[PDB]
Amino acid sequence: MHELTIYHFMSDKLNLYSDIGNIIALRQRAKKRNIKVNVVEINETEGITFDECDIFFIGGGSDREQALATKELSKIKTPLKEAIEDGMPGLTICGGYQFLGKKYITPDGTELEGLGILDFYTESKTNRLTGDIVIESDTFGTIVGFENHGGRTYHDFGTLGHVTFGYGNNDEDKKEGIHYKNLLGTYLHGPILPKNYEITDYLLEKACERKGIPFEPKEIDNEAEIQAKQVLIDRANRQKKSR
Ligand SMILES: NC(=O)CC[C@H](N)C(=O)O
Repeated sequence: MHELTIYHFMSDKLNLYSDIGNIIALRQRAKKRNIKVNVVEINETEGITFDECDIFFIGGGSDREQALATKELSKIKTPLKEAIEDGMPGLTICGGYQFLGKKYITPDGTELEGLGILDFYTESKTNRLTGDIVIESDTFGTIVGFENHGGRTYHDFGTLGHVTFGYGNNDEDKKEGIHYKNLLGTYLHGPILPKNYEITDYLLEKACERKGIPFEPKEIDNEAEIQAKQVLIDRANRQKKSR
């Protein structure tokens, strides 16, 4: 009978690729381990600290929305960075992932400043990396979703895994997302992303380990999620190879 506190950043501003689905899923799977989740809605960051944070989330918005969210988050750049370097778990989606970096470059070459928490950048083209995506991850097992991004992200940090169907971060790497200490970032989004329950359980497991509370039962029924993932895996295995 225990509790975790979740920091939910800029939900009001980041509507294009909302992380709400993942927070709902986090709550569901935590409840199955007798853990109640306390969600803190943070849209203004002055005075924010991370001593009481167990997991954080940043979703994705339009370029305009993400810039605004980034400007507000920059007020707590140093505490957020220190939390991440300390091992704080978190999940970031699309723009929320991209703007952890130094910059985001539009197709016409306009440079938008990122938070600069990690040394990487993203450049966009008008033609997007689009389609079903299947990833084999040493940590997360099979990850499935849908990608649809003009952004090409270039970084040298950990990744969520090898892409066996689709593109991932960019046209060539066949790797998706970022995995930096316990911080996760991905171009995957929407209703399918939460079906990847191992991502959710990773965040919970790491937060429980850090806090010093049990995460039991570790194994629960995942039949529905496995079935949902398999629909996408089967479809990808039947399609043209993505070149
Ligand atoms: N899907 C997106 O990237 C935003 C909306 C989309 N570009 C459209 O034309 O409707």
